[PDB]
Amino acid sequence: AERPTLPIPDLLTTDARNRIQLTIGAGQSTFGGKTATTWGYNGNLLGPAVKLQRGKAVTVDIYNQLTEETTLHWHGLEVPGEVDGGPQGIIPPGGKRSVTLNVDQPAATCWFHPHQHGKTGRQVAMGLAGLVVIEDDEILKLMLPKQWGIDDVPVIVQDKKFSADGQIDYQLDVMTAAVGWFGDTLLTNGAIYPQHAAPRGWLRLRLLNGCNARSLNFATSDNRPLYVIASDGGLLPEPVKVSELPVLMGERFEVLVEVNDNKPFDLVTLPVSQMGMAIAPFDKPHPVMRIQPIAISASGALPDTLSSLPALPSLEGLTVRKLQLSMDPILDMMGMQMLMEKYGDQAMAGMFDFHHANKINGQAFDMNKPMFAAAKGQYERWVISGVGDMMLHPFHIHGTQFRILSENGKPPAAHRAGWKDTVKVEGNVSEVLVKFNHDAPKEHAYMAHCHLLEHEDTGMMLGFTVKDP
Repeated sequence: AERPTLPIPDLLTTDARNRIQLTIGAGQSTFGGKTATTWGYNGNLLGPAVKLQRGKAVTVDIYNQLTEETTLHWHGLEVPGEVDGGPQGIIPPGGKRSVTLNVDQPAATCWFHPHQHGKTGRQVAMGLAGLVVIEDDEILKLMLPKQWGIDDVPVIVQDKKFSADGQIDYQLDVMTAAVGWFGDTLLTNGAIYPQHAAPRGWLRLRLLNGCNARSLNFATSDNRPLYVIASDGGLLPEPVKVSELPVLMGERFEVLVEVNDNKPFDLVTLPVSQMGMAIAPFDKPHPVMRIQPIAISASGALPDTLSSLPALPSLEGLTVRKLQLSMDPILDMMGMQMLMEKYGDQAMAGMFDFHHANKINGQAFDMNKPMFAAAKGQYERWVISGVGDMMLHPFHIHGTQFRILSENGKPPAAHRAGWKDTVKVEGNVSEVLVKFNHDAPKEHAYMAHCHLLEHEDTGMMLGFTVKDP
């Protein structure tokens, strides 16, 4: 009858021993009345919100209760490579690995997910993702909405496709290696079109695009504005009012939205210009969740000023690193053909071993050979080109929060000008200003890769190390 309520990830903080336990395991979820095998952190699906504090360290004990290897990448955390959880962070099935997270970065919503070599897309599709809520001394002074699960709410948005038996229907084949794995069912914290009761006043949504390959574009059903207050790596200097908010795979934004009177409204996602992603029902605005106003306590506010953003340093004398993304023309031809044959023209609306056909600087990912050594504690200019390549590539660099200088041909939109760990590359060139505060040796290198997961799984990744020059 009624919509399910929005599931709220548990806020998970350290214990008296300053430890946090994460169990990775297989269970069961229900989607549209049909049960499915799913994977989760501390549960059947998705995961908790690990809560960290700047200036404090926590030890996370990770128990892998799957029957296959996995890793745990702390997406957005400025931590050394040894705990970064790239493909070299193997956790054996039935085994346990512990990492120390010594947090030293501004308040932010980050997240965590597998980075198993060649299998990251499958493991995310099966259910593995969690959140990270970093707080500091600055953000709690602001009196933003702060009641977790009431007026401060995480919103993890993901698509899946299921086979007739109800099971998740994941495949890494020549089509998905080209355009990505995408589905026809939209999930919001694991539920289909849930409702969230929100007190009158301001509602804070921590948005995460957790799709393998689908880009999203958030808006409200009645075109009330969203006020962006934070990006991947934390607060903007001041709120940025937008009518729609595109969000790439793996990106987070925090928005405030007004909840007035008592009329419900929807958070929705608007059709995107991305290949494969405008097939019905995604050819039209698609609801994400229903917001239901209520009359309980809430004192959160939208501040005029949020934080201070340092100036972009001088580009003069900085090391420039060039990263050329590419796809084997045969993969582009064959994958495109299969997409068009199956879905037809709508797959372009609004516009052979494939396992190593996606590449950076002419090379599919080689775990034994980091491509370069970056300087610790020094700004570098990284130039990432998708010239000659049709596809969307949200490009993620581990171990940093960087500043976008140029995004795919233009300066970043204001709400994208702050701290980011992902930058858009699509048929043009992006430039980012990056600094690495922590070491990563050859045996636990940082990754830089496309976050369209099927591209990463088929080669579009490089490792790099960081050491004091």
